[PDB]
Amino acid sequence: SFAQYNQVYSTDAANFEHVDHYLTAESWYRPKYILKDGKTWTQSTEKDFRPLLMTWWPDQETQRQYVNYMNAQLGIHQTYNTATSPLQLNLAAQTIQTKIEEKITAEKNTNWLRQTISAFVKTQSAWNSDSEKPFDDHLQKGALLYSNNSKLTSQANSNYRILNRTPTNQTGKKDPRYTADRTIGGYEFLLANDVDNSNPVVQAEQLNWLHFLMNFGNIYANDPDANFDSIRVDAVDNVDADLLQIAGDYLKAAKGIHKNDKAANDHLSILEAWSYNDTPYLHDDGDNMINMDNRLRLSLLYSLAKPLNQRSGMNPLITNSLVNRTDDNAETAAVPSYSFIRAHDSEVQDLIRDIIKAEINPNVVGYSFTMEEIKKAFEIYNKDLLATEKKYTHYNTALSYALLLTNKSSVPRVYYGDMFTDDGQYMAHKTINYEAIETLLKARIKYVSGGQAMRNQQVGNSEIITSVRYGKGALKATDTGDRITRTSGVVVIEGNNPSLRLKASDRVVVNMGAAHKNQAYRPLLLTTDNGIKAYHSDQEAAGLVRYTNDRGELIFTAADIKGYANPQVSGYLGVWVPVGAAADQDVRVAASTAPSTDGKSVHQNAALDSRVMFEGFSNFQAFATKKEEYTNVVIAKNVDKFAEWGVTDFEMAPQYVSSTDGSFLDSVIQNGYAFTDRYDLGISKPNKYGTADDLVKAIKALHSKGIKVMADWVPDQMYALPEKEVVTATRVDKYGTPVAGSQIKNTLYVVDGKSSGKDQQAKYGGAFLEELQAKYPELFARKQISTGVPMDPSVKIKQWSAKYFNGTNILGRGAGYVLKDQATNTYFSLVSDNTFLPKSLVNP
Ligand SMILES: [Ca+2]
Repeated sequence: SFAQYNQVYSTDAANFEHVDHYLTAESWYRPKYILKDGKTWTQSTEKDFRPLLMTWWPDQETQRQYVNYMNAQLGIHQTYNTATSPLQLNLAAQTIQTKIEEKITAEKNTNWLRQTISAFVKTQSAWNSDSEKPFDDHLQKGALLYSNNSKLTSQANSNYRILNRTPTNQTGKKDPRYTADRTIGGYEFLLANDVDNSNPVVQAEQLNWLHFLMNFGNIYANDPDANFDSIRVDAVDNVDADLLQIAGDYLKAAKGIHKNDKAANDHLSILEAWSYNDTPYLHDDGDNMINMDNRLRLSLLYSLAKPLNQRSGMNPLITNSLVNRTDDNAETAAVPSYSFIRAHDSEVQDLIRDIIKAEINPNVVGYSFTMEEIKKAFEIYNKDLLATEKKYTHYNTALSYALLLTNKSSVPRVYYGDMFTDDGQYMAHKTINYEAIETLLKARIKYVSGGQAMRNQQVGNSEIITSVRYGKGALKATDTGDRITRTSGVVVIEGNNPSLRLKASDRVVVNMGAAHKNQAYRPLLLTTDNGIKAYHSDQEAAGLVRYTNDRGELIFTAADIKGYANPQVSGYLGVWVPVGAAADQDVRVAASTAPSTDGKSVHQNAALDSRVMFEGFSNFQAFATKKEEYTNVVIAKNVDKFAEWGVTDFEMAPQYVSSTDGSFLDSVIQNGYAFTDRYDLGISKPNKYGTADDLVKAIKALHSKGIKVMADWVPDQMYALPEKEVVTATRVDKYGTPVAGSQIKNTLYVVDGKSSGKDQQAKYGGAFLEELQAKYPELFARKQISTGVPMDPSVKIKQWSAKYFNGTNILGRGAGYVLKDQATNTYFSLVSDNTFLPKSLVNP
């Protein structure tokens, strides 16, 4: 009869390991007595906690499963089938308790018991991911949505959790103005703990953090020179779009970006917003930041980079873009944008997924790779980059960069991993395209200016495109300009088919513009049998001069243009520049301080086009071995290169210390997107890129060359929060819709949902709001679109908890982990006025 001894020492909450006054399958508790060393019933002390599952079970079948399991762990030989009597099971459990206590004494610890109990727990369906099925296509197989109104978990109640309020669906109804993306333009649950960005208190906290990032130097190091200048908005299509008005309002109120282009261009901030509706929405919102040109990205991808037999026609390079470049003669383009072909995730982690799925692990889930899978995949990927026939990696990267780097009316963004290997130490190894890219970047400072014309010509058995910049001061082909128009401008010629052959009578006649009659040109880049040859000066290309005729036309023939197939080129690339630019010729233009008057902040004119963004990291960089390999230490050492390349905006990796849970790629390669503490920029320990002091130094080094530095602002989610919390939860898909056939619907669930209360969030959270409301009261007077109300700065978030989150990815804890009385279907509880405990533990 152990029931008397094992009864609870008392009903005080302090006697149990509870979470918000609920018990869980893994809760331990203090009994009245302990069977010391298996032999002597002895009054417990405060240290004498033991698992609830040693003395209590939720039903007879769970007691059987516990006995059979613990017998196997403890070398007790008997197993019990379903016909076993209640008596046999109770005796067996008491025998088990006996052995447990001999073993606690012999081994001087209870950690072993912690481990066997937790392992037992995970064998039960009600306590593992089996009761969290069916799964759905969320990246981590499912989400849990926290209930707004629940008497069981009133501390996690909310009046908000307004979901899927993307730019397209900001008002809860698809916007009728934007029709190129017919969906609702994104979805609320992406990864990990999903932050409730419709909560006005959470919105003020995202503004606090934005302000922190943009005064990072002032706040952390007292150095007005180590501040981030601009931001990237991460995962726009997964958060409430009110944040876009908040960040734009902040840029305007704090930095004056709406006053003149000099101010806007010193703080040029971008969105990562993939819906086609996001660009026109951002334009109507005031061009307070710029978005990607996703159409053009797709055209470069399918016209140039795809496997030969999947490759489209070339005309989309001209017309399938935010800007039709057939004839782009505008002083200011209709909408600003940035343009890229690959980014740290886009067309990098997808290709690693393709490799693993095809050759290594065919059941890999989403991008939840292991480090071992990644390393094996890189063996296959790095070979493929060097081959002429590529199975998995991009073709024609140089052709894509020649268009990106000469196009008018978009800021190009160069991806770090197109110049340096995607894996390996920062900047330690150059790709085979590094030299072609660097030559384009340097020629771009010197030659790329004026209006643009693109032509598509069908020739021989295929087609080419030609792309011309007329030179600084000539927006149209008829403009004559002056001396510097004459020595600037560029022509790019491309084909995308290696069997391209011209007839003997074919000509590609290219109008260079009226500044360029009767003139010597020389090659910048030519395709060759094995690669691409780069010419770094007029002299280096001295045997290869050609001329324009009376009319300002260069004319090309079969002798110049044919299709090749080599590691760099599948098709054709030729680029020519006018002879005789001075060594330091620079055709870029600085922004004006004249006041803006069109109601837009950022303007796609010659000053914005003079800019180049560099996305300065790869997800798959190796981990540093020593101080000198840290990314931020290496950026500071090589700041001269970025300036030589004309980089004007350096997009650094998010700098938050990474969590290490491994539940998704970001927290396996620790890029900085999966983090527990938003304000921990290499402060508590190094991030992947160095210490907070290395970050300070890289930002100062970039500033000493006039280069602006972008903070990646990541409001969508947080990972691996250290403290447990009980919520009332429903299994939902990535939009928040309840999953059909699930067992978890308004049922209690223990999430990892609170931050420590003692980290950088606790020090800075809400710390600037008083100052922000004094200096910029207009930020706080907007009534935000999704909620209809202003931000609410009256509460500081020093500790995150479930009330500020929409939900979480499913955790594999099971539908029944919070314990219940099966007889009455009522949760056990330790709240003092309302205590409800297993009867056999309080009244044996
Ligand atoms: Ca979200």
